[PDB]
Amino acid sequence: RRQPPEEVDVLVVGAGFSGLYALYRLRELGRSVHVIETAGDVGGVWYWNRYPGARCDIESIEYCYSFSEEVLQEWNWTERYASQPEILRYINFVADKFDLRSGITFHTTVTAAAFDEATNTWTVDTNHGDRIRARYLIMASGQLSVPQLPNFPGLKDFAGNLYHTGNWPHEPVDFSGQRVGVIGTGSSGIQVSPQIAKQAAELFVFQRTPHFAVPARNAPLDPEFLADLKKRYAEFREESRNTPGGTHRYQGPKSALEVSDEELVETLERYWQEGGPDILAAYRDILRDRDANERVAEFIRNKIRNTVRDPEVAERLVPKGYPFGTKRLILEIDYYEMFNRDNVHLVDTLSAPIETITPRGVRTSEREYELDSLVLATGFDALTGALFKIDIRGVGNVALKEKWAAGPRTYLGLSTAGFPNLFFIAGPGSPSALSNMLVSIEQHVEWVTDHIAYMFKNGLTRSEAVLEKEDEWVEHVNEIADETLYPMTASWYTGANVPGKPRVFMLYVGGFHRYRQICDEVAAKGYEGFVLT
Ligand SMILES: Cc1cc2nc3c(=O)[nH]c(=O)nc-3n(C[C@H](O)[C@H](O)[C@H](O)COP(=O)(O)OP(=O)(O)OC[C@H]3O[C@@H](n4cnc5c(N)ncnc54)[C@H](O)[C@@H]3O)c2cc1C
Ligand SMILES: NC(=O)c1ccc[n+]([C@@H]2O[C@H](COP(=O)([O-])OP(=O)(O)OC[C@H]3O[C@@H](n4cnc5c(N)ncnc54)[C@H](OP(=O)(O)O)[C@@H]3O)[C@@H](O)[C@H]2O)c1
Repeated sequence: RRQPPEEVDVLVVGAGFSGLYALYRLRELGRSVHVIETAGDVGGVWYWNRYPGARCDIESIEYCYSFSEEVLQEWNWTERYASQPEILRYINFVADKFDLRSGITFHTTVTAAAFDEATNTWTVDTNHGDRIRARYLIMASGQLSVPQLPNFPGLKDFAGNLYHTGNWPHEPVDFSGQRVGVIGTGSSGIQVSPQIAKQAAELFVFQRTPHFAVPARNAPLDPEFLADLKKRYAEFREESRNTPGGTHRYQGPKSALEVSDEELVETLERYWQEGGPDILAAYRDILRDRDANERVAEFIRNKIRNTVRDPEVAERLVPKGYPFGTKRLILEIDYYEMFNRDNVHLVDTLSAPIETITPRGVRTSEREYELDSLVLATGFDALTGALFKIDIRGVGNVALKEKWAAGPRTYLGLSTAGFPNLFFIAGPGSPSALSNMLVSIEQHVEWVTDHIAYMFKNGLTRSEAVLEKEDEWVEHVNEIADETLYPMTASWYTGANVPGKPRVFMLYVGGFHRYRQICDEVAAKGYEGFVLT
């Protein structure tokens, strides 16, 4: 274990994409910097989510770092969408290439942090009894990083084996000959389920609200195409940075309302055969207008009905009650096809709610299911869950957990008034998961670490967001969300999946590009909306 230093210019919490880049860039900027991370090695989500089928939904060529020309030229992606093992190899490659581990303490969880107004510094404690004095504190602790259990009793009475996809065993788990249940059909359950169906004697899929999924159509990556792309890589990334969604997705200029049914069908059919998430921007108003949205959703529901032979089973898979795209769009690989197998069962817990877990399985309001193993694909305590596990204290002993009890309050998502010198990477109040996260994450890490270099350059030692600019930012974030269909639906974006958590859409929806312009204008004017001393 790397004993962490007693004093540092910048402390970083988290060694996933965000944390490693912050460590890297801070080093280049001549600052002392060190990382604390709970896990035994680097990766973040790609270290933790080792469940079979784990795979990215953003193209390998887009979902990657661009800060290093060498890494761009040297690394060879192999598939349209990178599997978890492949991305963890990439992360390991990058960590090795810049000697990053020497600046990280592993197996160590930060527990508390308190700002000292006398010294303009943070003092940060860990579960190993370490205390670290840092002038700046960068929370790179994730968006989807605290596993959430589902809300029913009897979990600790189950006699069989119990798993969560976000805390998956390090060695392959063997489901051979078993009766297996999976609870949850978001992207984790959609990915892990077809893999388990290949080992288990019987698989029970416990669905509540159906999520919309479209075919991935993964494929080998052409090494022609790659070597070619490599010739203009820095240029291609810059094209992805100047978009709402951080990828080469085509921005459809028309309205899903202006077009005829025939042109609607033909256009959606070509996104469907191509595969991938780009259908989300097929028409400009899919996320803005309920009647627009509904023509798309209805096309997708019919595609779903047509994938499964038994029509009672197919109708059970059709998403109902919320607009298309307002929960995260999922990419599926042999998920729908799966339900055509003899040994796979769709359990509709909308009609038959789960009452309790029992020693032998799952009780709904209609019957009991006997199981040997149970897999929880029940998601995460998103965006705030990880910060809330740490006792973070601002000016006048204000707890972050209390100040944000009605939902997260930030200027630009980057900082919160009352908490000087503290930064969140790609979290609430910013574009975050509504963009290619590597483009969200690089922008934030660049902006924060520039900011810090600006502070040190100019002999300043305290950076704090102006409370009024915060409040105006929060209202702004809420106002632009309320022009979309996003706040209409219960998802983890809204916090609706953690019992008692306030239901407020937590993300900036105006697009990465515009958000980035705003941050650039701010930093240009000497960090307008911050007070520096
Ligand atoms: C399974 C999965 C697949 C994903 N696929 C996509 C994809 O399709 N497209 C996309 O753009 N992004 C996707 N993401 C979202 C993902 O959050 C981002 O892509 C990116 O990986 C986040 O990187 P990060 O470093 O900011 O956070 P993380 O990868 O979550 O890393 C945070 C790290 O901090 C650690 N940590 C938290 N609290 C503490 C503490 N108190 N003390 C010490 N350490 C702590 C955690 O152990 C974790 O290792 C996916 C998320 C998941 C869960
Ligand atoms: N390739 C990828 O892109 C990929 C893969 C995995 C994860 N991720 C990222 O992580 C986010 C979370 O993915 P996720 O699938 O882990 O979590 P999720 O999207 O939060 O879905 C959790 C699932 O479990 C269900 N659930 C929760 N509580 C339940 C209960 N008490 N009873 C029955 N069912 C219950 C939810 O049902 P309801 O919807 O009815 O609440 C939903 O089906 C994704 O949206 C994406 O951002 C990405």
